[PDB]
Amino acid sequence: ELKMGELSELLGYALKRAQLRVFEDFLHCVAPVQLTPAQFSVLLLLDANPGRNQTEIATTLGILRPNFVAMLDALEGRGLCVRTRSPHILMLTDKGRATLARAKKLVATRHEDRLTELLGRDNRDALLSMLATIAREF
Amino acid sequence: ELKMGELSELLGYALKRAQLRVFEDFLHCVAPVQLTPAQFSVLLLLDANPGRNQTEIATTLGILRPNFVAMLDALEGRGLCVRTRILMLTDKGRATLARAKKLVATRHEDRLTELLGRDNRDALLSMLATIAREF
Ligand SMILES: CC(C)(COP(=O)(O)OP(=O)(O)OC[C@H]1O[C@@H](n2cnc3c(N)ncnc32)[C@H](O)[C@@H]1OP(=O)(O)O)[C@@H](O)C(=O)NCCC(=O)NCCSC(=O)/C=C/c1ccc(O)cc1
Ligand SMILES: CC(C)(COP(=O)(O)OP(=O)(O)OC[C@H]1O[C@@H](n2cnc3c(N)ncnc32)[C@H](O)[C@@H]1OP(=O)(O)O)[C@@H](O)C(=O)NCCC(=O)NCCSC(=O)/C=C/c1ccc(O)cc1
Repeated sequence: ELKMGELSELLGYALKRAQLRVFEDFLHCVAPVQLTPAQFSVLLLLDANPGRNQTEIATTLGILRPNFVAMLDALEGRGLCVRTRSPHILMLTDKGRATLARAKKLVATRHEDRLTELLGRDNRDALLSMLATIAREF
Repeated sequence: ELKMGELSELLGYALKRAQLRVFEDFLHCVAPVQLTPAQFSVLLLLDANPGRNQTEIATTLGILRPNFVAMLDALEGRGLCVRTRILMLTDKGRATLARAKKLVATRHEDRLTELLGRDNRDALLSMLATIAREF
């Protein structure tokens, strides 16, 4: 299937392929603490925004209800966060906080730094901006 | 949640959010012919590379084998392609592909390009291709 036709001129294709490659690298770099990007993002949102419910987290990360529930089942079964009553709030446990701190360090040092070096600082920044604009306005 | 911490400065996160929004718009625009992005891309590669096999289509698209087998069962069951002793587009496949390509270019990709600069769009395309190729 060597000829790409219009695929190699379509932004969505290139976006998807880049997204896939970055995920695969994330997974390898963060493997010592066994997080997917979404797992990492959730823990990271929980630690930065305590006392939020399961809906605020899922909606902020564009994850659908039954998908979010399944992912909470995994995180909670691993002892990384807890579901706990609202006067359905979510809290990191100590184990959560510890795996998160380690993950942040692997992500920055091992994964993000290499992507920035590949791209260069100006490109990286213009890329991040254009991506943010697609997400926000497209 | 509202504080985004490091998420808002991480490349992969922005990449994923951008990808999601683009896929969602694609689905909306190509909806008269009922194709996901990967379905379109499989039909397109088959059309452009007649006589190549399952495994080469899948590996060029970065699709694993059992996922690929499942997507061919759907495409074959819709009468869009046939497994024959290799993969072949049917006439109905070629007709839906042609229609799709138009909807993609006119309603979807054109709008994306207009949002960004024409120049910013070309540079985005090229940076994404670099990530896919080299990272
Ligand atoms: C490509 C696959 C084989 C099919 O994707 P799809 O055509 O969008 O099909 P679906 O989204 O309907 O279903 C995929 C699976 O996710 C499942 N799924 C559904 N929602 C749920 C749920 N809420 N909970 C859990 N499971 C669920 C779904 O049921 C299904 O599993 P299964 O039913 O067991 O076969 C996909 O599953 C996959 O393996 N992706 C990983 C690799 C990959 O994406 N490679 C790139 C392919 S090429 C490409 O994306 C092109 C993009 C493009 C973009 C823009 C353009 O202009 C041009 C091109
Ligand atoms: C976020 C979910 C809920 C969980 O993803 P995951 O943590 O990677 O976990 P899994 O890969 O183990 O997927 C769990 C289930 O989804 C299935 N799935 C799902 N897409 C498929 C498929 N294309 N084919 C085949 N099976 C599938 C998958 O097989 C499985 O189903 P099941 O076996 O029945 O429990 C995901 O499934 C989902 O619902 N939607 C994708 C929407 C979404 O990505 N929103 C953004 C979340 S935030 C984010 O991604 C951040 C990235 C980031 C990047 C870099 C950074 O530095 C920082 C952050």
